[PDB]
Parts: sequence; C-alpha cells; structure tokens
Amino acid sequence: GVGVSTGSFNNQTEFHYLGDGLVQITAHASRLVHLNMPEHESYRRINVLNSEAGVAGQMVQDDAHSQMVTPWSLVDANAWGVWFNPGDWQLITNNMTELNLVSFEQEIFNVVLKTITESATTPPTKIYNNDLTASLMVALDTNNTLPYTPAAPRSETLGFYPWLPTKPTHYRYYMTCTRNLTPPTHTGQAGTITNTISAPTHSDVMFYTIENAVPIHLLRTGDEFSTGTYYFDTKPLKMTHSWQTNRSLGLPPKLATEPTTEGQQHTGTLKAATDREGIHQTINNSYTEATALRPAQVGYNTPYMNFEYSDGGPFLTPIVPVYDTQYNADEPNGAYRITMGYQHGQITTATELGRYTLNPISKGGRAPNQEFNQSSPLQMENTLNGTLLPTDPIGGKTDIHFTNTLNTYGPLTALNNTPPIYPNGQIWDKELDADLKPRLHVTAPFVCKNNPPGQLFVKIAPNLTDDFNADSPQQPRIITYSNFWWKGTLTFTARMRSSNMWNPIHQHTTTNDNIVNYMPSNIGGMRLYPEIPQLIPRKLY
Amino acid sequence: GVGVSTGSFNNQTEFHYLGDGLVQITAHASRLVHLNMPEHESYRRINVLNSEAGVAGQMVQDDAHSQMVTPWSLVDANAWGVWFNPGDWQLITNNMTELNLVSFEQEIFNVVLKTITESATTPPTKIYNNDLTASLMVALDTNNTLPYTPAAPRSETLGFYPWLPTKPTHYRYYMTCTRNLTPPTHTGQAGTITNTISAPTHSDVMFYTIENAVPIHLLRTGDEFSTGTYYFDTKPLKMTHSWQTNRSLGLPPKLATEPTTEGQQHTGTLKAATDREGIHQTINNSYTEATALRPAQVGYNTPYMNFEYSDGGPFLTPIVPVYDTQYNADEPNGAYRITMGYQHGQITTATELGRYTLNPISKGGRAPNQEFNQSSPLQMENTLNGTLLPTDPIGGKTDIHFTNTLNTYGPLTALNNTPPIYPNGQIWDKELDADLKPRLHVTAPFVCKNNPPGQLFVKIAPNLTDDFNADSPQQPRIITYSNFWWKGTLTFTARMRSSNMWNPIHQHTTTNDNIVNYMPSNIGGMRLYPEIPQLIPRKLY
Amino acid sequence: ARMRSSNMWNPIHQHTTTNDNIVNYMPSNIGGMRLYPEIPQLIPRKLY
Repeated sequence: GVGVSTGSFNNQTEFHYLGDGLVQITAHASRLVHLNMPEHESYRRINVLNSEAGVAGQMVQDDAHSQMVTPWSLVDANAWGVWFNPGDWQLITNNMTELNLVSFEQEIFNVVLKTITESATTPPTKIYNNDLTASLMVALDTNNTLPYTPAAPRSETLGFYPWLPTKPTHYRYYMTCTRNLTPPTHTGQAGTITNTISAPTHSDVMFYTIENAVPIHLLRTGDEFSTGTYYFDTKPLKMTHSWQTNRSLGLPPKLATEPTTEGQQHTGTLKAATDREGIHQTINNSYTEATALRPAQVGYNTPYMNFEYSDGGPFLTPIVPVYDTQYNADEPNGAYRITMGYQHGQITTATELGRYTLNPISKGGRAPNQEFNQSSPLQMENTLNGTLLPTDPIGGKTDIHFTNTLNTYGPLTALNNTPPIYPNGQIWDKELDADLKPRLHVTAPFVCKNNPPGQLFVKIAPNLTDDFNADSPQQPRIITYSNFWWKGTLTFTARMRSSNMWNPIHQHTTTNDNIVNYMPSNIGGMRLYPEIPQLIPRKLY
Repeated sequence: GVGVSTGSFNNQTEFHYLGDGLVQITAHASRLVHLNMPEHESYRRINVLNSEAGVAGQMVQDDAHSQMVTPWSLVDANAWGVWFNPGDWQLITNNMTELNLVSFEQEIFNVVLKTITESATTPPTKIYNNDLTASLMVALDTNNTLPYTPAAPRSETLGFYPWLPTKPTHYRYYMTCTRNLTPPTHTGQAGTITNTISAPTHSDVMFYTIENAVPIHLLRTGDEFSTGTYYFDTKPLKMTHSWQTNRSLGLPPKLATEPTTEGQQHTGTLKAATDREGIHQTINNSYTEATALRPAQVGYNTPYMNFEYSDGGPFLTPIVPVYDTQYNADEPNGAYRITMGYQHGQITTATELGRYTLNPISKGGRAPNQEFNQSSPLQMENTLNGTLLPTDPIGGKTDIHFTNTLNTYGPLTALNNTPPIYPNGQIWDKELDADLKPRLHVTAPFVCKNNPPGQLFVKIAPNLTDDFNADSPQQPRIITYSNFWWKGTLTFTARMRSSNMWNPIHQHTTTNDNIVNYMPSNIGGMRLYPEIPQLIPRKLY
Repeated sequence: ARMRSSNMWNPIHQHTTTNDNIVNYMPSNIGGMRLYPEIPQLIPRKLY
C-alpha cells in the first residue's frame, strides 16, 4: 500500500552514559535527499585535459585526469557534521578523551517519485503528476566491490542541516591515466613541453559497472530499504592532543640560581654548560639543553611542497597535519584549507565561499625558517662554512632552503594522528589494500581494517517514452525526480575525561563575537564555521 | 491502504456519574485542522523593534522583543472551550465544587494532502490534484524538550466550534533580548532616549530546533498518530468561590439594641466602643469592628500598574485576579480583558472584536480610593498630618496615591486561585522550572508538577520542485496544504455539590436577553460570550 | 550530580581558559598562588 508510512524521521544524538565513564554516543541523522534523474544513462570515460598547464610554469595547475562518469548517484554519510550539531560536538570536545567507533546502519524510506509535465501556454507551466508505479534503483555495495570514493575531501556529502533538503552526488571514479607533462620548467623561459594524456595501458584499465557488481533493489513508492547494522573495527581515536616536545620530554636539569622577585621577567639560571652531567648524544663535553638525550622526536621534517610524479601525474606529498610554530607557516605543517558549499557552512548571502585555514593544536610541528644544520663536530661559535643556515640556497636557488629536501623521519619518530575536522572532515576511510599499509591516514582519523561500510548508490529507473529503443544512441525519457528520506545511525563509544590536575584546561566556549557564528539571521542564513579540534591536553611522556 | 478510514470523529462530553458524588467528566474534542505549508523552511531569528516607544512617553507601548520564528505549526488543546460547549459548562458551574484533572490523549488521523496547481487561462484557475505519496511531519514532544508556549494567552488555539474548521498557529518562542529603553520619561518633555535592542549575550542564547530535539513521525495519507494517554498530577481546583472577608471572618460582636420594625432601613445597635471585650491587635481601649482580631487577611494590596524592568524589558507586575469592590476599579484587582478572534466567539459580522472586561466573583479584592493609612498611635478623630488619605500625593504626583507603592503581602495572606475563564482561558500550565516555585499561576488554574503534556508540532514535508537544491538560499516548492482531523480526550474528575443550607444560590441561568448570546442567526453567526465563573459560594472560615 | 544533555543546536558558554586567564591559574617565580573566582552557573535552561 502507498498510503502507509514506512519509517521515522529521527535526528537526536543520545548520549547514553554507561558505567565507569564509558558513554555510547548514538548519533542519528535524517535528511530529505532530492534525487534528480540522470542526464544520460550511458557510461562515459571522459578524459580530462587543460590548456593551463600546457603553457610553461603553471604545472601546479594540473587538472588533467581520466574520469569514469557513471549515472548512479551516491548517498554519503562519511562526514562529521551530518551526525553532530555544534551543541553535541561541543559536548565531545569538552569531555571525551577517546572515541571508539562501533555501529552504522543506513535506511532509505518514504520515497516520493514524481513526473514533471510541460504544458504549452504563454508561461512555462509545469505539472507534477504523481508516479504510483515507477521505481528507483538502490544498491548497497555490502562488499565494497566498487571503488570506494568518499565525498568528504570534495565537500560533496549530504548537507549538514536537518531542515534543508540535500542532494546526492554523481558517482564517478578515476580510470587509468598515463600523463605526459615533461619537461618541467620555470615560468619565465619558454619550452617545447608536451601536455597530452596518452592512450591508457592495457594491463590496468579497470571498468566497474554498477549493475554487474552489486545486486540492486528496485523500490516502489512504499519502500523501506534497510541496510544491516555494519559493525566497525577501528583504532580508538584520542581526542586529547599532546603538547610535549623534545624540549619538554623527560626530566629538566636542576638549577642553582632560583629567582626571588615576582613576575616572569626574571629567569632562573642553570649551572654551567661543562659542569652538568648525564647521558648525551654527542662527543663534546658541554651538556646544553638543545643537544640532550630525548626518547624520540615528535614530528618529522617533511620535504614540503614536494611534487612527486607518478603514472597518474604530478602531485604534492601529503604531510601529517600538526600544529605550526609560533610563526604561522602552515605549509610544511600541513594546514587544512577547506572550502565549503552553501549546504556545509557559509552564510547564504551573495559572497563567495568561506575558507578557514586550519591546523590542529597538537604541538609537534616545525618551522622551516627556524631550523639549521651543522658539520659533524659540534663546535659552538661555529664556522661560517660549517653550519647550514636557511639563508643558504640549494643549487643556487635562494628561496629554496635545505628543509625543502631534508627529511628526518627516522624509526624513533612519535607522531599524532590526523585531527578530525568539523563539520567538513571525513569520519572513516578504507584501508589501502596494499602490501605495506600506511601507519595513518591524512584524509580521515578512523581506519577500517575490515571491509569498510557499504556506500549507497541510488538512481532513478528509466521511465521511457513511447519512442523506440533499438538502433538509437540516445533515447527520450519522461523527465522525473525523487524525494526519498534517508535515516542513519552512527553509534560511537567514548570515555569521559577525568581532571587529574589543578589549573582548568581550555574548553570550547561561546564568546560575544561567537554567537553570530551559531545563530540564524533575519533571512534564515545559517553557518557552520569550523571548530579547532582536540582541546583537552595530555602528556606524551 | 489509502481508502480505509483510520479514526472516529467524536465530540460528546460524557458525564459518567460515579459513586459518592464523584463524576468523571470525559470530554472529547475533534476538529478539522487546516494546515497550510510553511512560507519558508529556514529558521529565522527576527529581532522586533518599534518606533512608537522611541518617542518619549509611550513606554507602555513596548512591542520590542527577539523572536525565533520556526516553520513548524503547533496544534494546541490548552483552552477551555475546545472541550466544553456552553450546555456542558453550565452543568459544571452549577453543580461541581472541585475539579481534579486526570487524563489527556491526542490523535491525528485521516490526513488529506493535496497539491494546488495553477493553469494559465483568463481567470486564475486552480486545480486540486491529490497527493497519494506526500507526507507531513508530526512531532509529539513527550518530554517538553522545546519551550512550552501555550497559545491561550494569545487566543491562538483551535477554534471552539466543532463544525468550523480551525487553523494551527506557527510555533515560535522568545530568544534572548537585551533591551535598552532608558531613560524612562514623561510624555510632555523631550529626552535623548535610546531605543535599541542590543546584541544578544553569549551565555544565554538558547536555540531549539525541532528536528534535533523530538523524534518526528512521517505520516502518509492513511496515517493514525496516537499520543499515549498522558496522566496529570495537578492540584484539585475549587470552583466554589469564597465571599468571607476580614469584616466577615469569625464571631460577630453581640448586640443589645435589636430592631423591632420590618425592613432593613432600621439597624441594630451594638454596645459601646470602650465597653466591648476580646482579643485585639492595638494599644487603645475601644474595640471597634475595623481593628479586630481576624485570623489572616484575604487578598493583598498589590503595587498596581507597576512596570518592573528586566533584562527582557519593561513589564507590568501580574496581579492575582479577584473580585473588585462595589466601586468598579478592576486595575488593582487584575481584570481580564480578553479579545478573541472569529473562531473563538464574536458574531461574524462586520464589527471589530468583542472585549468583555471580566473578573471572578471571589470576594477578596480592595479599592485604591477607599484605603488609608495612619500613624503608629491609633487616635480616633485623627490629626491632619497623622493619617495618609489617598488625596495625598507621593513625591508631588497628585494622581498617584500611597497604594501604588504600598504592598501588604504578609505571611498570613489567604488567597484564592486564578478563576478559569471561558471559553478563552487556559486549562493547564507548565510548572516554572525555578528554585522557588510560585504559589499560583495567573495564566491557568491547573498546575502540572510533573512533565507537562506534549505539545504537538505539525509541518508539511517539503514537496520539492525539479530545480536544484545546492548553493541556493531559497528553493521553489510545490504549493500544498493539508486537512487532518485531530481527536482529543480530556478526562476530568469532579465532585458534585451538596446544598447544606436554606436559601438557593446563584446558578448560571438563561434570561430572555441571553438566548441571543447562545443561538445562531439567519446567516450562521455564532458567538461564545464569556461566563462569569465560580458561581457556588463557600465559606473561607 | 547529573550529567548535562545538549538538546539544542548552538553551543553554550563553557568555562574556558584564555591567554589572559592562565596567569590566574599558575604559580609565579616566588610561589605565589591565586584563586580568583569563577562566575558560576554557566549552563542555560528554560524557566518555562
């Protein structure tokens, strides 16, 4: 029967406080998902090029790839703000040390299929007849047979507002590209560079169609498509950021001259350099605090802005994101620059899209203009030619320092994970099916070792015109759309924090200049400006 | 299935006479509730100001606040005339001493969703296509997570007629306002007053959205949304008004000169003033009847027309409503001035809205031009400067008397509750969640100590146009409406009255000039002019 | 005590720690401590 409802809209985030501190954050989400029909039902391998990199010097501007455009649309839950309004994400940045991840279920219910029909009067008048008999095709890829494409790094998820109706995005995935871009040049001189994408190699062209991979449930207007409860197996995230560094690990040296006056303008003085004792990593006698004996370095000098070049094309090496120094650099420390849409933040007036250059606040980051390197003997009051200051060029290039090439990722390199980004970051991510797994993902903090949860493919079934369908490239169809609700349930599990100290830590407050970032205006303009995550401090040693 | 009915229209008020006098007034109500679609689905915080108070002297005319307009519409039962036609409320003002309150259930059934469609011919012609697949969102706030806003003090309830189809009103609630209106001035002089609403403070901005608070049941055209039977826990109201005053409490003094003639023009004479005896509250020897020994005062001199001023703004102190003196004053006694709509009373011709300045008839009220105050010694034939007559100004203001400032609410102040007002008054009310609860509410006579019954939020689900819904402030929609029935059941419990006296008391009759207030005219014009409540007298001591 | 539950959208005022507030929470070079007050009752609630 059509006139019977099939599901319940639900969006409350139940913080069900279990014993011993553990909580069970059951986060629901429900949005009307307005699906339009596919503009073409034929699968298309669209090679993409650009004339922008074909002129010399614009080789960062490299948009060329080979794209497999499918008519199927993807309903995506893999974004943080779908499940958490800022009132409930304030509760977790204030109070939770760890976040485990447990359950996940999707549900499409209460689909409304409609036929639009044009009448030929003096305005364009469109009549919305109701389809009682048409269907739409859903496909829960319960094995992840298809390439897992999360829409969070493109900000193409469902919109993070409950009342605003969202849109699902077209499923598409990378096909093999064999990129020719060399020679790599400067900007000033002209070169005979070749900017073509070549023919795809035979051994790797990987064409997944949706019909021959996942079984597809047709759904009439009284449907209820229930995904089974996916149980995660992830590492427990740690929301508590670490502040200790290699000038803060271990036991500090004792001081003989201790201050007498109030105010921190006066400083206590240690013992002499050659008179101190302990274990030490160099040859020289004087034990300063810079060259000390620290267990492992936190962070690592990434060779930054380093454009590697693989069969796919030129690409920048992703840096583990970490809190910058007191000098805001953010490029060798891996800043996030997340541009949203008008479903994801961004007060809906006539301006362009908001930006928010972000960082975490886990203090483990370095500065490129603050580092230096020396010769093998230590030699305080060092020789001009024995120490490599960052004023020195590399190969005669004055803007380029040693740290552009210098990598220090040794085995003893402790490192914090990716911060979860709000509301625009990604929640979970597919484990890279490689022989050597990466230790952490920069795209998402939760890593699924098992089969990741099924991405959901939704497409309108072809409602066909009376016209013939043999020996024709493109058929006519009845123009149509859909309005199906979508209910999720993402059950977290988190441990409450315990204050084991004296001074009160930084909590996510609400200032007088902050309520305008949290309240609607006279029009209805909403905004979801980010939250700098990982507020509770913790010790790394 | 759509073509099967789901509920029963029902409106009979069963007076089920139980034993020992108790009755169980089971009052049903059922009205067609015509819901229109929301004009916008975006939440809007609309600050309200007015230029009327910005000029000096109009500072009672203070309409400025900060309003949170939500697209959800509220179906309200909290009004008396929904449940009681005047034939059944005559039965309870004639015969019932107390009214307990027991049960309450709501039910939305038999919804009819329709699409309106415009055709472009020479008149505007509108075609009502039927939606078999669309839905409407209902939300029974079973915990009162949202701010409880009763529509009875704004006369925005369902209309009190069974056959006339009603309308639900848009749910909206007060946001924080920080009002600047000083200096408070007179009317004659001009001042440099500042009339602005300021920026809302950070610590208190309280933005409840409907989706993230209460789980929401989508309902197709064959729905039946049944609220569970809410069981009240209220004080038993007492419909019997009290007439005894401090010139009527206790034992009267005995008289020696008793009258001889027929007719009350001749009066019995008491003993002398200095010769009477008894307990007495002053120092002087003469025991008059004014200064007597009475257990507690009934009523209390409110400082009336007293505009207190809180973070919200200027507001008048609500006075406990009580029967005025023989001199009709009604302002220091808290009159009701209830203006209705054409669904709530008010013969539906071309006139403006009816008024009915009302009072209860519980005799405990005072008059401001009939009171006076004296010095500490009593001193009959009092000194000109020793007694404060209400001809005396306060601070040189001749119209303002001592009683404008004078409060006499002592601990021994007996007081009657709020009269229930018909048909326009409120039935129940939320307990003010404060540390010190108020003793009585002026808005409604029944007080719910527990969680109050769930207010019901109804909104049409978004029926969307083919046009895109990303990166757009305002989307187009199919214009639509709804016709859902709404059945309630408000089970009272009341005790029958017992006449323990000789003379017959005032019952609510029907005079020859009263049937026009109770009967329809040749057009169909109905009216629900009020009933002066609480007719049975009782003793207070 | 009962834990609070956030039943709303916008985040309420919590007792934070600003850059001009750590000097009210940390000892100095002498040993000077301080317990400047906290403005209490931060979570808002409705009275009706």
